[PDB]
Amino acid sequence: TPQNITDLCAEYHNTQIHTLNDKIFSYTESLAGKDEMAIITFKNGATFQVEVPGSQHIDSQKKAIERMKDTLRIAYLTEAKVEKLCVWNNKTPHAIAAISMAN
Amino acid sequence: TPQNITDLCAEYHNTQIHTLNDKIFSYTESLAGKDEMAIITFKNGATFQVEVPGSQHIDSQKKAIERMKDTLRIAYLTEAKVEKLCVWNNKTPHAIAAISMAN
Amino acid sequence: TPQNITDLCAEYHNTQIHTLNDKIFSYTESLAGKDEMAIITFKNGATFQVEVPGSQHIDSQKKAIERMKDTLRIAYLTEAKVEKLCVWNNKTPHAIAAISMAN
Amino acid sequence: TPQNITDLCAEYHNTQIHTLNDKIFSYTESLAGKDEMAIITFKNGATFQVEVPGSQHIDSQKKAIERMKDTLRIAYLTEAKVEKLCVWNNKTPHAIAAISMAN
Amino acid sequence: TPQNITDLCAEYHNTQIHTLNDKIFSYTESLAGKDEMAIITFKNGATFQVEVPGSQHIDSQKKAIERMKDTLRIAYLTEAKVEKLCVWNNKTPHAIAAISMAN
Repeated sequence: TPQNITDLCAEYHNTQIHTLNDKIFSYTESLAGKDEMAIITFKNGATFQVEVPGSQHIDSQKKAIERMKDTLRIAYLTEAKVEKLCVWNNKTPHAIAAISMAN
Repeated sequence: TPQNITDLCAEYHNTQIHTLNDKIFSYTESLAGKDEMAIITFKNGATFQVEVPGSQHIDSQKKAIERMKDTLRIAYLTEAKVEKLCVWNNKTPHAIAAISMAN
Repeated sequence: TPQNITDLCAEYHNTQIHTLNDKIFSYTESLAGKDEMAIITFKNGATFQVEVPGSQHIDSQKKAIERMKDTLRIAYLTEAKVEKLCVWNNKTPHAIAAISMAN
Repeated sequence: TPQNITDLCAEYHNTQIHTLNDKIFSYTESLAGKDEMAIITFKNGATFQVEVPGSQHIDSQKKAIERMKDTLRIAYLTEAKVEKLCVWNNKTPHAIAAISMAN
Repeated sequence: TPQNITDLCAEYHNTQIHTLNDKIFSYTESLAGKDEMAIITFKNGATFQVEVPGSQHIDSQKKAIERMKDTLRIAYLTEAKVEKLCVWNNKTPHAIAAISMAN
C-alpha cells in the first residue's frame, strides 16, 4: 500500500499535489440541491472543492466523501495546518482526492 | 462550478446573500413535531432557520440539511465568524441554502 | 413561523418555558434497556430528560431526539450557557422539546 | 422515570454504583473482530468496558451502545470528570450501564 | 475478558504491540476509490493505516473501522498521546487493530 500522500497521488490520473502547509482560510457549504458542495480556500487564493456525489460515486465513495467534508469542516474550525492536497485538476475548482495534516 | 457563495447563491431562485461578519448570537433547536428545526440569530437582530426535512427533499438533500444543522451548532459553540449566508428570502425566518466562514 | 423558543413553545400541547441562563450541572446517560435515557440537571436542582425513541413516532422524530442528546452532551462538555428550555409539563422529570443557547 | 443515576441503577438486576469523581486515565478501542470494544480505566485502577453490540441486542440497543462509546471517547479527550458509573458486576471488566458527569 | 490492549492484542494472529507514548505526527485521509484510506505517522517516521472496508469485514467490522478513523482524526487534532498500538504486522504499512490512549 502507498505509505504517504505523494505516492498515493501518483496512482491516479489527472491528479496533482499542492503543498499548502497552511490553515484553511474559508469554508463554504451549500445545501442547495445538485450542489451539495463544500468549498475551501487558502490565503494565497487557491480554491478546492469536495465533489458533489453524482452518479460517478459508488456507495463506498459516498461515505468517504461525507467524511472528507467533516475532516475539512473540523480542520477549518480547529485551524489545523493542512500540508498537501492531492487534487483532480480536470475540474475547476480542483476536486480534493486526498489530504494530509501535519503539525 | 461556482468558486464561492456569492456565485453559488445567484444560481438559485429567490436566493439572496447576506453579509454578517459576526458570530451566531443564539442557537435554538426544537424536536417538536414536523417542525424539527434550528433557528439562529445574530446580534443585529437577523433570524435565519434551516428548513424542515420533508416532501421536496430527496436523499442527498435530506442529509445536507442534517450537515447544515451540525455546522451551525458547532459554529455557534466554537464562536466562528460567519461571513455571509445565502438565504431563500421567500421563507420567514429566511431559510438557509448556504453559509461561508472565514479565518 | 415563530422566530424564537417562547413563541415556538406556545404552539404545542401543555409545554412550559423555563428560563435558566446557566450551564448544565451534570449529564447522565443510560443504555439500560427500553429506558435509553439522557438526564440533565442545573445547579438550581431543575432536572430534565430527552424523551425515549418510540416506534409510533416518525423516524425524523427519532433523528431529532438523537440530535438533542448530542446537543446536550456537547453543551454540557463545553459549558454552554443554556437560555431557555421549552418542556412538556405532562411528564416527570419534564421532557425537553426545545432549547436555546446564547451568551 | 428515575431522576438521578443511583435511582436508575436500582431498577436492574446485578447493578452496582461506583463513584469515581475523577477523569478517565486511559481509553482503549479495538476493532479486531467480534471484540468490537471500548475499555476505560481510572487512576485508582478500576476498569470498565462497553459490551460488544451482539446479535441479541435490540434495535435501539445497538445505537445506545454506539452513543456510550462516543461519550467515553469525548469525555476522555476533554478530561471530563466522571461522577458515578452504574455497571453490571457480572462481567470482566464491569460492563457500563449508565454514566453521570458533573463538574 | 482481556482487560488491556496487551492481553487483547495477544488474542489474535500476526499482531505485535507498539509502544509509542507520543502524539500522531501527521494524518492523511484519502477518498480516492479502493484507496479510501487513513494513514498516520509518528515523529520517528513509523507509519500505520486503517484497513479499507470490503466484504471480508462484516457490516459491524465496517463500523468499528469507521469509528477507528474518527478516533485517529480527533486524537491528531487534539494532540492526544497515543500509548500503544496493536497492529497486524502481515501488511505494509501495518494495519491498526487497537489503540490505547493515556495522558
